Amino acid sequence: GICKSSDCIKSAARLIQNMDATTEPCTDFFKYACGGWLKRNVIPETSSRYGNFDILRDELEVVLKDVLQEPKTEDIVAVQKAKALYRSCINESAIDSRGGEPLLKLLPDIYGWPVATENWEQKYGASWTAEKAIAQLNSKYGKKVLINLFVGTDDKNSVNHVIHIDQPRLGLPSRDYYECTGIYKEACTAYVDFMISVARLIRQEERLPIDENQLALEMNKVMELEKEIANATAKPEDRNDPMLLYNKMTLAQIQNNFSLEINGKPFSWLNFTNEIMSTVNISITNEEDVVVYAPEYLTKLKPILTKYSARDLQNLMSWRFIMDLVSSLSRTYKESRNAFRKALYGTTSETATWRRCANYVNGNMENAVGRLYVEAAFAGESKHVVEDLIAQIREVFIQTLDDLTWMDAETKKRAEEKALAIKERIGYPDDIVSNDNKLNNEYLELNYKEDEYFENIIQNLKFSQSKQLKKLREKVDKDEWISGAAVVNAFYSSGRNQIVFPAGILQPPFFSAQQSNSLNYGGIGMVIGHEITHGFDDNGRNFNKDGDLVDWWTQQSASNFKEQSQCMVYQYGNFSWDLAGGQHLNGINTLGENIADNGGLGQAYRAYQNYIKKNGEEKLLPGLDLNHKQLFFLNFAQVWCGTYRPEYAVNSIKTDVHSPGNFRIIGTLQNSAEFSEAFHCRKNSYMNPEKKCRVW
Ligand SMILES: CC(C)C[C@H](NP(=O)(O)O[C@@H]1O[C@@H](C)[C@H](O)[C@@H](O)[C@H]1O)C(=O)N[C@@H](Cc1c[nH]c2ccccc12)C(=O)O
Ligand SMILES: *[C@@H]1O[C@H](CO)[C@@H](O)[C@H](O)[C@H]1NC(C)=O
Ligand SMILES: *[C@@H]1O[C@H](CO)[C@@H](O)[C@H](O)[C@H]1NC(C)=O
Ligand SMILES: *[C@@H]1O[C@H](CO)[C@@H](O)[C@H](O)[C@H]1NC(C)=O
Ligand SMILES: [Zn+2]
Repeated sequence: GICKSSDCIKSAARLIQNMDATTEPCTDFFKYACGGWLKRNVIPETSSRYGNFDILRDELEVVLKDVLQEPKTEDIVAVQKAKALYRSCINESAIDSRGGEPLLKLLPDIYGWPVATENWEQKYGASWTAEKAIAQLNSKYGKKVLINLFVGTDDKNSVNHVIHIDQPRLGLPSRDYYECTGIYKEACTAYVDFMISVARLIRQEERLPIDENQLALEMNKVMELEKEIANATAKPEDRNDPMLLYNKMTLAQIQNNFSLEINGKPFSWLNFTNEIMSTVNISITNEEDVVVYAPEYLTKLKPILTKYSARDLQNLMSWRFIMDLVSSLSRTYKESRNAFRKALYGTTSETATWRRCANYVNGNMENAVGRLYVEAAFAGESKHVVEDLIAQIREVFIQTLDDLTWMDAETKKRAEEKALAIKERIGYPDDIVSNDNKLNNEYLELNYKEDEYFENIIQNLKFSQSKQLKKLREKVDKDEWISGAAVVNAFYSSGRNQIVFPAGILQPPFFSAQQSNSLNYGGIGMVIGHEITHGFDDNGRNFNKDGDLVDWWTQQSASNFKEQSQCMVYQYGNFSWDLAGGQHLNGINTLGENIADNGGLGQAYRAYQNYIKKNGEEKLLPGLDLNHKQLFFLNFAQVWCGTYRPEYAVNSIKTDVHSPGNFRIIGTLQNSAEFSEAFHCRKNSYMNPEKKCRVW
């Protein structure tokens, strides 16, 4: 009664080669599940992290390279553009011959970069204004510095867009890096050195004198500036309640409550907003509704900015944009980023050009690239099987509502309502393959020159920003997908209340219409449950069936949610990560993801049990002395096999809201009675603690 098919032997060999049977499953399931893989692999010099997900990404890029590198006579314009963009990106000779020339041409359009400019105050300082300079970078290039103003979906009215004001991203991975000592010292040093290196290259190219001390003096001041801005930003832990972050105010209330004086101005929120919106010829009055996500940051900002000159501010502002462009310039410019990237990612080399390029055009033309990808690698008949798995897991979610003792009937009803309303998106939107007109029109305004990569990326920046700003008065498009098809990942959108499973993730180990169901439910089944459960985590639970930020929880049920969640906050907060130097994970920042993991795996298991009851046991896999309940958990764990570079581990423990793969495995299985039952784990064995967390 052993399956001897090609498909069964492929998956069995993979499972067998990845696992380490010499490790007791109940002592450490990550080692048991991934030990074979760990011993065989070493993180590539160009990778920050390596494992199942990254391997799948590398493989998807091979497909992209295959479909983009060769022109085909019957290619529609949309496809011709993606290939021309790809070609401009991989032509390093053409790029290298241009030096930093394309950047130099750009500088005057962003008020320059003081350090690499002679007499900046006379040239730009004369007509300079915080409102114009910040707006220029924001509206033409998408670079949000000092004050992040953007057009997005109204948290409280899903169908509309509204202007949002929030704190900006930083040059370093997170606000923590700015302590600049111990584990962060090399990063801060490399960052300032990086600033200095680029300023030096620009000066040498522009034929300007180079005073090393002056370069150091100016760049250290931008670091001093950003340190203050970093310290002023609110921690992620204080931004995890959607209800509290949402503060709708009029531009008048903003001008009144959040005064700012820069370079002796004062700051005009109306002028700043219009300097931005004018790009799309949209006028704003002081009566305009704005959602402020960082009122405290704006408040703390006032005293900070008065201590700095227009020159200091612009040195940081242009730097933040320039650091993102340097890798699109000649080799000399590319090399200046070496120490910085090693400090942040641990990588000693850049990823292959063709891979960075495939990724770049996939990210900028997701529908065009998605179309080629699915035609080359996705079997349309998979969509149906997946549709069915989703129907099954959604059902299991609803059924489980009855067993949950911590919620009252009224709240369970609304939870059921929300669950039923979840809209699924599987594989790719049929339109990208069947509607050539629409696909072409999406890229109509884009015209790529094969020998001008830099001009091409700048055009994409302007186009994407214009497209975004133009949405202010428009309604949110219902049929719009939140992800391209050639992506190895899955998502959940609170505002649209939808789950998306791109074609890129509908492949082994996650799914295959031909692999054993235990594997399917353990992989993609768990993924579907993860996404659905996001609609009910510490963030998602705050949004209703239509994606509106509104409370549908009774005070008691809301209170019980936090109590049940707290168990996971402490559980994960207690895991110490060796790669990150023994630091503990952030149980609060990873809460949502941990809830999704734990809820999702149980939901998938429940669904698998339903499948077995209704269909009977499956033929076992050859070479594995494990039954299907055990294979279910083995596959789930192998989805997460992987490892991290120390430098990137220090980065991800701060920036990744997901727990590292090994802890996603250990944490989830520790809370699973089904797992311990499947592997006969003794009580209190490492993988089977008496105390188990559970929310969904
Ligand atoms: C269950 C898994 C298949 C999908 C699941 N996606 P999900 O958490 O819904 O969503 C992800 O994280 C969110 C915080 C962001 O808002 C999303 O845009 C998305 O990046 C996840 O753990 N994604 C992780 C793991 C992962 C997916 N693709 C990867 C590629 C490389 C490395 C890791 C990954 C991530 O995005 O990191
Ligand atoms: C790269 O660009 C240069 C300059 O335009 C050109 O001579 C060369 O043909 C291009 N190489 C390829 C492979 O297209
Ligand atoms: C913004 O204010 C400046 C004065 O600093 C003015 O020159 C400019 O025209 C104003 N822009 C808009 C869009 O009102
Ligand atoms: C670790 O778990 C204990 C037990 O509940 C908890 O009291 C403590 O706060 C946790 N520590 C962290 C860092 O989460
Ligand atoms: Zn998630």
